[PDB]
Amino acid sequence: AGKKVLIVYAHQEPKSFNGSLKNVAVDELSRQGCTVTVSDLYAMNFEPRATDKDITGTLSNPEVFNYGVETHEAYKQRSLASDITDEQKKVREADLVIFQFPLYWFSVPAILKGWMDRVLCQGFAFDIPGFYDSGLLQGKLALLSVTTGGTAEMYTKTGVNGDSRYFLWPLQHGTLHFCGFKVLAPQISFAPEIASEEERKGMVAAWSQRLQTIWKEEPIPCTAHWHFGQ
Amino acid sequence: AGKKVLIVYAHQEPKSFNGSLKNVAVDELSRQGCTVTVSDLYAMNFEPRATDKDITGTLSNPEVFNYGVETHEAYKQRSLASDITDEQKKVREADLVIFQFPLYWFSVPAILKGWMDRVLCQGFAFDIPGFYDSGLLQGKLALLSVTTGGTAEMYTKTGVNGDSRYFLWPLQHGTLHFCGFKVLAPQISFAPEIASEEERKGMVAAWSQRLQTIWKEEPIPCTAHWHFGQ
Ligand SMILES: Cc1cc2nc3c(=O)[nH]c(=O)nc-3n(C[C@H](O)[C@H](O)[C@H](O)COP(=O)(O)OP(=O)(O)OC[C@H]3O[C@@H](n4cnc5c(N)ncnc54)[C@H](O)[C@@H]3O)c2cc1C
Ligand SMILES: Cc1cc2nc3c(=O)[nH]c(=O)nc-3n(C[C@H](O)[C@H](O)[C@H](O)COP(=O)(O)OP(=O)(O)OC[C@H]3O[C@@H](n4cnc5c(N)ncnc54)[C@H](O)[C@@H]3O)c2cc1C
Ligand SMILES: CN1C[C@@H](O)C2=CC(=O)C(=O)C=C21
Ligand SMILES: CN1C[C@@H](O)C2=CC(=O)C(=O)C=C21
Ligand SMILES: [Zn+2]
Ligand SMILES: [Zn+2]
Repeated sequence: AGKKVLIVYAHQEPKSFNGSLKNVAVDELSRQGCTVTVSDLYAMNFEPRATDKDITGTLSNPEVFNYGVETHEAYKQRSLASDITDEQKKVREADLVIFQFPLYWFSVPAILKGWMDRVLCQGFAFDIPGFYDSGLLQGKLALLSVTTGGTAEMYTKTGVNGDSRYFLWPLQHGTLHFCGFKVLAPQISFAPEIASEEERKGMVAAWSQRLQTIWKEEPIPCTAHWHFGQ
Repeated sequence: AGKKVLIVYAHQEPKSFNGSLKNVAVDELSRQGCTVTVSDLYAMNFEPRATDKDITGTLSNPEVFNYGVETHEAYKQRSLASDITDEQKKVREADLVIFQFPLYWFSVPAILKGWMDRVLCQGFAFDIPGFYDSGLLQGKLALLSVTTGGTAEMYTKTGVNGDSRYFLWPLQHGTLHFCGFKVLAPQISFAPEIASEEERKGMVAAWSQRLQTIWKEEPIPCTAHWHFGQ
């Protein structure tokens, strides 16, 4: 019954364009009766570093630290840091995970990258036995809501930065799809700083308009063809 | 003449394959008479998060905080956090910058992504205009030395992960080249964890061997065709 939604927000300013898109997602999804949880990473001062402090108690090898094996063991032994576990709890219960963030070097901001590095550990998000279409998070929907600095023009197959689908690869396919996520079509708000009040008001409008039928949307075919192909 | 190289290291275990590759570069370049410097991010507990704490002076817009704008203005006014300016000092005098890290979700670890987000600020690494071939860091060489869990086979066009050059796009083009860096062919040491004891020694030997003639190398054609083809 009903749907649960987690929004991983990554911006320092509540009055930013990102903040508005995030508030619009909450308003709409909340008006729809959906269950909404938000992770304000900056506000939570979320630990981005993948260290040995992510494992509580004794390590399975205090001689040579291997973050990948340690977390897998910590997860299976329920001994991960509480901040990491608190997040996995939200992801486990979610039906739709929305990532709201400004583009930082063709990728997500470091605080957001830390999230994925620490929260999506082996055993919870994936495992040798099953990744991609066999990820441990299959059945869940993922969506990237990103804002850029460069104009949509610059993000064309013949533009300077190249086609936006290029930088989406490491995120949609390499991460989301890898964990079994049904990646939805990204929502990109091109150069909101450059745009005007009219244009900006219009961007946030399309965001909310789309949020009315996201449960109706079809998962994007996360393939090498979709991103780079033609 | 002499040369200065900066290795931005990002691994927690000094005994890891990455740590070995890092000590190797340090030994080889150093043997050649080169000026080397290592930025062991984890050992420095490097701040990955981009926040208002990176600016010391008065904020241009104390009402709405904008990291990009604030760090640009702070850089010109010399009001950036010392940990940030200390890194820019290293990059500035560097002829070659090598990034030593294990692949994390088709990208760099959060701690290393934070370095790119905070260190390569507007005014220092690039300007608008003044990016890509016009980058402020033009005349410098940059190299990505990545180690992964996946195998070379998995990282092929028809592989489960796609060609390894795909995930190198945001980093080589979107980041380094954007900053004016001449990108040298990446050094990828595939699945050293699965490789045999001899194959591991083989991957290390190939590293130090390539470094012996690194200065005679030429940058790759950092273009969409080089990465994807088409
Ligand atoms: C370290 C770093 C790396 C970066 N890397 C890249 C990169 O690789 N590629 C790239 O393209 N860009 C990059 N950028 C730029 C970045 O993507 C943009 O600055 C950012 O996405 C702008 O979004 P914002 O939310 O910060 O904008 P804002 O600063 O919020 O500006 C947008 C405008 O929206 C207005 N606004 C707020 N709420 C509303 C509302 N409800 N209705 C109408 N208007 C509203 C604001 O007041 C403001 O004037 C980078 C920036 C930094 C700091
Ligand atoms: C959060 C997270 C996300 C990840 N995402 C991805 C991803 O998207 N794609 C992907 O492919 N992988 C991914 N990985 C896996 C990661 O890239 C590999 O685990 C890592 O690159 C292995 O390098 P290492 O230095 O950590 O190995 P090590 O743990 O050091 O193991 C390699 C072996 O090398 C041996 N060794 C070290 N030095 C020497 C030497 N001098 N001579 C001989 N043998 C030596 C070691 O003792 C060890 O047995 C991820 C891992 C984590 C933790
Ligand atoms: C801060 N800012 C404004 C925006 O124009 C922009 C584009 C980039 O590619 C980048 O690295 C930084 C940017
Ligand atoms: C630790 N490990 C094993 C290696 O096979 C691997 C590939 C990934 O894509 C990933 O996220 C984690 C991995
Ligand atoms: Zn995919
Ligand atoms: Zn390029």
